Amino acid sequence: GTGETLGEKWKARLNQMSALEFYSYKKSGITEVCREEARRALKDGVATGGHAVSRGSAKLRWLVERGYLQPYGKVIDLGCGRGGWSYYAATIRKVQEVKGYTKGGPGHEEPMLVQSYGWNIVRLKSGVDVFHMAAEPCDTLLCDIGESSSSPEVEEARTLRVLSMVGDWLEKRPGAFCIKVLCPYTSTMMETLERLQRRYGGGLVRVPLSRNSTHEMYWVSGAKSNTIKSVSTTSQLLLGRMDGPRRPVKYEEDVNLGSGTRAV
Ligand SMILES: C[S@@+](CC[C@H](N)C(=O)[O-])C[C@H]1O[C@@H](n2cnc3c(N)ncnc32)[C@H](O)[C@@H]1O
Ligand SMILES: [Cl-]
Repeated sequence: GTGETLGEKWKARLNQMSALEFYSYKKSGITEVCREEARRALKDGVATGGHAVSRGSAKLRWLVERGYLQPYGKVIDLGCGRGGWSYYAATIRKVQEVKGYTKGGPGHEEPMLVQSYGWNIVRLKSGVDVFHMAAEPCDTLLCDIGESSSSPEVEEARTLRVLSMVGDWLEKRPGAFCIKVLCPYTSTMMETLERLQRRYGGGLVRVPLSRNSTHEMYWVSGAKSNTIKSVSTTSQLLLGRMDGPRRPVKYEEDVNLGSGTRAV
């Protein structure tokens, strides 16, 4: 083999940054949705204003509007948290049912109950560890699990744990999927992702709403990405942002998910 990858170099540089450098680096040049209004409304109990429950709805919007993902049918959302991906999925015409599962509890996000469009086809279940749930068939499989660590070895071990669990769900044959890959950047991870692409298809995409402090990419059924090239391009973007001036954030309006129930 050839030793340290570009993403491993990125992680080592990230760990050596001072806190002041990290503070400016983490958002340099990223895209960000404005959330102050949504958070205030949600704090006020507004359920019909179209507000997204988290920044996650915008991440899924980015993938869907570009054709990386075409959700349909029964959607299962593993690690749904407050529900940003589940509520976004429920607004999509071809989606018919959304079931989110999340752990909840101290230090973890609980599902939030709002009345964005299609809320009546969404069921969010807390108190569920998806690593100990039997996999079920679905049409679209979503998973946004993976806890960051300063150790790249820990990030790799955590990502392999996520992907092994997701493989049990992929074996039930959904036609669409979107899976967070916390660590795509070690040699073991790139080999694993190539194997997974051969069996299940799809490819990796970097969402520009991700912060520069994580190398996360999304494995989606509609990408046709060379694993090594897509990971390397992302490592180069993240490394390049470690040099030179702070780049401005590209602010965007957050997703508005509307209101009202869906008919059947
Ligand atoms: C990145 S957040 C997901 C955000 C979500 N996609 C959204 O748009 O709001 C990942 C969620 O997975 C949950 N989680 C982590 N491990 C879990 C597990 N083993 N079982 C179920 N949920 C888990 C975390 O508590 C967290 O709320
Ligand atoms: Cl997580």
